Amino acid sequence: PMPFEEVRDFFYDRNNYIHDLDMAAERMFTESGMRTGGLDIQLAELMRDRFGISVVIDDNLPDTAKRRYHPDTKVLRVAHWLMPGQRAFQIATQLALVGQSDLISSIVATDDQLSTEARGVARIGLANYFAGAFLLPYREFHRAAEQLRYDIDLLGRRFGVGFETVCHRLSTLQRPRQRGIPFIFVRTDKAGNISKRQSATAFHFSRVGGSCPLWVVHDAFAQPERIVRQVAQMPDGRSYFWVAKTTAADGLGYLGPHKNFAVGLGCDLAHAHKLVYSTGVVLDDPSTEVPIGAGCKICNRTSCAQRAFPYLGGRVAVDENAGSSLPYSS
Amino acid sequence: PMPFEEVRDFFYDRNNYIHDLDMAAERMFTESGMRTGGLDIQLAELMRDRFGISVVIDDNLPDTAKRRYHPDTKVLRVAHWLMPGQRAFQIATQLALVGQSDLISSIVATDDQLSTEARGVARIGLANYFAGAFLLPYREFHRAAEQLRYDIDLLGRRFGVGFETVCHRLSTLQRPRQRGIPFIFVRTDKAGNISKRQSATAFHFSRVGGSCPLWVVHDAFAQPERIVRQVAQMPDGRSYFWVAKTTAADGLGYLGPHKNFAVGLGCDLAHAHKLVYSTGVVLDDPSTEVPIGAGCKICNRTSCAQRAFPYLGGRVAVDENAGSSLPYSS
Amino acid sequence: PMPFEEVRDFFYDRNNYIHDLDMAAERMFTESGMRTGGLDIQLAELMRDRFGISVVIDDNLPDTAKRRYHPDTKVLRVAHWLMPGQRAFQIATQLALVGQSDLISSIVATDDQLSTEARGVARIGLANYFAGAFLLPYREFHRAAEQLRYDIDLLGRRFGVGFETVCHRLSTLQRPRQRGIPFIFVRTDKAGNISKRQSATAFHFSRVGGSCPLWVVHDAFAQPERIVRQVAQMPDGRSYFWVAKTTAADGLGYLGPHKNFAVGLGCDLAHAHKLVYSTGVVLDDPSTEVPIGAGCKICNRTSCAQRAFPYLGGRVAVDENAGSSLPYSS
Amino acid sequence: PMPFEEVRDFFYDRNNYIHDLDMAAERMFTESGMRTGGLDIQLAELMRDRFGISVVIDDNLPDTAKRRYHPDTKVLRVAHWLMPGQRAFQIATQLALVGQSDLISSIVATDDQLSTEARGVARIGLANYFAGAFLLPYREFHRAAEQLRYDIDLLGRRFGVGFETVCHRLSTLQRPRQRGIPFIFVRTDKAGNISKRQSATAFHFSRVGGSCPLWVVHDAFAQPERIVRQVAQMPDGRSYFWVAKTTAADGLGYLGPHKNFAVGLGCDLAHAHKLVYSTGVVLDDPSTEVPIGAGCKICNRTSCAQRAFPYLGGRVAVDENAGSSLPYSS
Ligand SMILES: CC(C)(COP(=O)(O)OP(=O)(O)OC[C@H]1O[C@@H](n2cnc3c(N)ncnc32)[C@H](O)[C@@H]1OP(=O)(O)O)[C@@H](O)C(=O)NCCC(=O)NCCS
Ligand SMILES: CC(C)(COP(=O)(O)OP(=O)(O)OC[C@H]1O[C@@H](n2cnc3c(N)ncnc32)[C@H](O)[C@@H]1OP(=O)(O)O)[C@@H](O)C(=O)NCCC(=O)NCCS
Ligand SMILES: CC(C)(COP(=O)(O)OP(=O)(O)OC[C@H]1O[C@@H](n2cnc3c(N)ncnc32)[C@H](O)[C@@H]1OP(=O)(O)O)[C@@H](O)C(=O)NCCC(=O)NCCS
Ligand SMILES: CC(C)(COP(=O)(O)OP(=O)(O)OC[C@H]1O[C@@H](n2cnc3c(N)ncnc32)[C@H](O)[C@@H]1OP(=O)(O)O)[C@@H](O)C(=O)NCCC(=O)NCCS
Ligand code: SF4
Ligand code: SF4
Ligand code: SF4
Ligand code: SF4
Repeated sequence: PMPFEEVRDFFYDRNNYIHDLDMAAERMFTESGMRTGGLDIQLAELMRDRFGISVVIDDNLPDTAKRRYHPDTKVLRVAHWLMPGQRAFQIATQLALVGQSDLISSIVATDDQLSTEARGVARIGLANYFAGAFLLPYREFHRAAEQLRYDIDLLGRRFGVGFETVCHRLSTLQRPRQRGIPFIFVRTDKAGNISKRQSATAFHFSRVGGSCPLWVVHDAFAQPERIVRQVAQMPDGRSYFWVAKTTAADGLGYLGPHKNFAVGLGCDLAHAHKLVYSTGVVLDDPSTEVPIGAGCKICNRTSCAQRAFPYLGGRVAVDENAGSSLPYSS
Repeated sequence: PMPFEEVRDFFYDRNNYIHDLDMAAERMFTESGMRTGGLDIQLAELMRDRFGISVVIDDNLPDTAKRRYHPDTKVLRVAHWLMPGQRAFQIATQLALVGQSDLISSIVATDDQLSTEARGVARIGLANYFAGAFLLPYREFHRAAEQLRYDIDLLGRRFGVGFETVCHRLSTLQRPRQRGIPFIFVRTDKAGNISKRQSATAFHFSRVGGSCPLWVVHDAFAQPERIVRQVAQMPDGRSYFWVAKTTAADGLGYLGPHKNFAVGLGCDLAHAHKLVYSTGVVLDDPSTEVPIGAGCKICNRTSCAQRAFPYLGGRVAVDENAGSSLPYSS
Repeated sequence: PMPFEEVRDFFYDRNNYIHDLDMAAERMFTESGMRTGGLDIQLAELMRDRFGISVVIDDNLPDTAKRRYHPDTKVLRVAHWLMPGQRAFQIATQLALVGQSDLISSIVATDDQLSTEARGVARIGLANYFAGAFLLPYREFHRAAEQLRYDIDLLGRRFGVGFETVCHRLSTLQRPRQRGIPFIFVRTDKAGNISKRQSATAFHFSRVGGSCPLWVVHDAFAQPERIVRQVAQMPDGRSYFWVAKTTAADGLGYLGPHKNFAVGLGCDLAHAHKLVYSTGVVLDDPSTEVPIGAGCKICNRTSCAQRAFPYLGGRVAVDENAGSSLPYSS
Repeated sequence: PMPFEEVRDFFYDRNNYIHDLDMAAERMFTESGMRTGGLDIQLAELMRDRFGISVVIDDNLPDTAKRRYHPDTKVLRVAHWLMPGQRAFQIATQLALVGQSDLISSIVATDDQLSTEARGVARIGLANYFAGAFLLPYREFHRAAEQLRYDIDLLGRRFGVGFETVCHRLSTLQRPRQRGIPFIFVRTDKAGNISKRQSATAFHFSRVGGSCPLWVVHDAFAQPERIVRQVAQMPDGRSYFWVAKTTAADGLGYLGPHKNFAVGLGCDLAHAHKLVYSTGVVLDDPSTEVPIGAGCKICNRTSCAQRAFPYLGGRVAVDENAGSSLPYSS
């Protein structure tokens, strides 16, 4: 495998929850006297007071640089065009890399099979995890997620972060005795590439698969920047609730290159009733569930009109005397 | 490879043009006294007069059946819900299978490496090719495509066929001395699955690739039943004009299984000026071309903000002291 | 008022149901031996046999002409680009105008206040009503609408007509002892112009109003050619179920002028459970209903964040010391 | 007229530029030592140093309150969920109302026909104008708009403001000797309600009209958070370039009330070549211009297939012997 797949599996093997790192972030948040709201300024003062790091807002960085840290003089420059929550994320990432280096190193050490480059990629993944666990302190964030019935927009509003950051954190609430809904988080683009997979436990799309066009995550770009929802049934009978939305943040100019992603959060149908997104939806009727697969070549459904490729198991008859609206049927 | 890939390659190796079969379709159209306009009605009586086949419009066929042929009674049943052009397509498909069986077998014989199942799939593909070349007689269709400046909707209106059928036929106009624009034809779904590839000549997506989310074909579902267009530049500098549109032919009920596809037609930029779809677009300015790829793992571009995966030829730079809006950058 | 408003009110006063005309269409359908399926051909033979009218499919008419009738030689020319159901509609319209002229004249005579031009416009409206009542014979169409739970696509498939034609006919099922769901039918464009209003009984948007942006009919263009649905609550507490879909049929060329409309069907919430479109929706929860109005200037809702104009009744305070996300609040 | 129309006309009569107020904002920005970048922080301390006003970021304000000012304690509370540029806008609005009160009163006095309520609405409009001219200092903003070729996203990024705010300021650059492109600015919703009109000079939609569904501004909701563009020709031959985009600023919860607007900027075609949005479009070909109107009842075009209502100057032709794809044709 490749290094990003190695690190995806590194997080999947740990149920997408790193107890030592999460508790470290929360403990530092509390001991520093942090308060939710305007964390970028408080994080600047924590960098200065605890690490001698001077944080400066720089509009002189290249267009694509979100931050740069100069370790010779200990100066952290943060992009002016980042919103406060993004600035705080950048600062907390660097905070993990300079202030939690040994804890990150030992956590990486717990997987001896990781390749040389996968270890650095995992270091960056764990720094991102720390930044998420610092911006969204575990007990407070879990506590608000339950009060708000998992409304991602309201969570982002209360904590001053975006949709993708909230979904990231929601997929990590696997602390023993204070678990949230077990989620699978995915990020896709317009061509169906899934560039992020994180899961609390085993799901169909945790590691591979996900190229079924009836899956609602791919429909997010058809209805941009509005939450889509679906009650999906996999070919093995297991049922899931999926919500997805496009994240499209540029301001790189009309001519510039644009980045467009969709973020999806899925869970077992049995949890759907605790989500605000199930409002108005009937969840006790298996006939209203949408039948999806994992990708046409690994999907054994026999009567799918959307089917793009034949199922690789077994083969269908070819009939010169029949025409059908079900491709590769028999 | 699998059999549908074998037949995709069978047609690709022949420049998507089967001269003997195409000329057979045109000669039969002319000798039978056919006329564009109501071809379904004329095809029914040509079946009766020439092959003793009785064509019946059956509203008792199963919901998913487009046709069924009973060779014992020589009875062809066609679905009532097919529009006239689709009925004509079904009848001409059966006409190829019963009246051009030996020439189709002889054409198949020219590829000795075809597997046993690939031969049946190729028989059905060649019957479809014949039906297309019969509904859209080569010389008449070519002259209409040039007169209409390749307006696909206007061609469908003149010949009483749909969008996908016109694009199919347009990608086959490789008869020596009467060439149309050389096209690559693709059919995709919302998850990026490309279920059809047909090519007049060598193109980047003739056989594999096409999972770039900046390619306009994947943007077709965001703007349904609207033609989208793009001037694309591949990483090797070669430039192309792409037109695409969703086809949604259903009415299987609100609850029923739904069919959603997008069809794309691509050509060299040098031909774009004879397309009606080039109206209003500047074609002589390489800075206005959109830079796309074939798929992130096989794309070597250095500064793509949309990038989903690291390029396999490259290596993963990791910088703990920098944050960037360019994922997996060089 | 203007003539189209005069005729809209002419139909509204009659509960959108013309008993004499509807029974005439159904009686002629039965006495002529018509059968659902391929009505265009049977209507051609009925024109010839009963009225001496020769029906011909003409590709020589101007682009915009659907039909033309030459009364000196009794020849009806029908556009080749019309699908069979549209051809049948055209033929039945002319059939009403030549074969039901006196019945139409007396029905018009029952409204003495109609202006001179409104009488001709009403003649055309009643001919259209006859064509709808002939293509969709009352007892058979009502009988299928109940069996199919009002699935508009399935009704169109069975009767070979489009979405707008089915919705038209569904809004007319007010025959005593065999009434369908009482519907209001509207047609809008992208700018909110409502160009058709028909209602079985009194509804909020029967004659005026309908410019509320939270009403789902205006959202149809955001999700083109897919059915949208909404449980709406008017400011007076009454609740309604709304379904809408875009109808976009051109083939007038990429450069040509395009016609894009959305068609909406609404009913009281108490009927929603008989629609297939209520599947998966909770209808016994007044908290999940969306609060809409009739247009901001005639809407008295006090806490609408979407509000575009102040409500004309009373006035709100202007406060220099407050900023609010509720425009024109107080 | 009503008071919001009175104030729309107050600004329209002044070419959407208030010279004394604009120069006051710029002079105060310069004399205070302000710098673009973190204006919310600098505005808080300018309030404290110059007016004794204590600015507080209050997460205890009601959900819908952007600000509240207590003049007894001179305490300005600003909503925590406002991004920095919006916070700066709120503070500068209050700054206009407390620190430029007499000049605003004097500017209002120049329109003696303003009703008593229109004067308060004009006071708030002028405070908003001051806030815009303070956040976006005239000469600096004008030079940046010219350097960036009017790229609205890039201007928002440089100045830390949103799309609507930039378009607002762009429509005000009518200072003699330093003119920007003369623009008309509109804000619409999904139902076609135009809730804002601001104009540098006389335009067709400066005061009324704008309900043409072929106008690209109404197409913005079909392509959400994507800039749409159009070369439009009014029925009198005059041609315009239009850019539009939806603004969706919410996160009031999945169930909460939602805000959806589209903002459009229009100018003479002769200026289109200095816009970045003109990249790739041919502007010297009047056949490629789209023919639009001001609203169907006030539009005299003869062959519009989209037409919703009969033109009021015309008369209704009715032909019982013809069917046409042109509703209400001449
Ligand atoms: C996959 C990756 C390359 C994508 O890069 P990118 O597309 O440039 O985007 P980023 O993930 O850096 O940031 C985008 C959003 O994700 C959010 N995010 C990323 N990791 C997060 C985490 N662990 N917790 C919370 N939020 C997180 C950021 O806050 C950001 O929100 P914003 O856009 O509103 O500012 C990048 O996330 C990465 O390097 N991750 C670490 C390696 C890893 O875990 N790989 C496994 C892949 S499954
Ligand atoms: C690939 C395949 C299974 C797809 O099946 P499907 O999804 O049921 O769709 P079909 O292709 O049968 O029909 C869809 C449209 O394509 C059109 N079409 C298909 N082949 C055509 C041809 N050779 N010429 C013109 N039109 C054609 C049909 O007319 C139809 O138009 P319509 O929707 O208005 O009725 C089927 O086309 C097939 O078996 N093709 C032959 C095998 C082959 O060539 N495989 C390699 C393809 S990569
Ligand atoms: C309003 C009007 C001018 C619109 O014209 P148009 O936009 O050219 O469209 P048409 O209504 O002629 O036809 C469009 C669809 O409506 C359908 N339709 C129209 N009247 C119908 C009726 N009474 N029953 C069933 N279907 C009907 C047609 O079948 C057609 O379906 P199709 O597009 O798939 O072929 C036209 O309907 C008319 O003249 N109506 C009669 C006058 C009237 O009743 N005015 C009151 C206005 S509320
Ligand atoms: C019309 C009105 C009620 C709309 O209220 P609203 O829908 O709550 O929206 P607001 O205009 O208050 O704010 C929305 C955006 O417009 C921007 N805006 C408003 N006036 C502006 C100005 N003069 N310059 C720059 N930006 C301005 C705000 O900054 C805000 O940007 P944001 O969304 O990123 O925060 C309100 O703008 C108003 O009272 N205006 C003054 C009265 C007036 O001029 N009326 C005639 C208009 S036709
Ligand atoms: S066969 Fe149908 S259900 Fe299975 S993956 Fe393909 S589209 Fe999805
Ligand atoms: S790296 Fe960028 S250009 Fe290349 S395939 Fe991926 S998205 Fe397309
Ligand atoms: S005030 Fe709100 S609910 Fe009322 S019509 Fe306007 S947008 Fe609709
Ligand atoms: S008649 Fe046509 S061009 Fe004129 S306003 Fe109506 S839709 Fe627009």
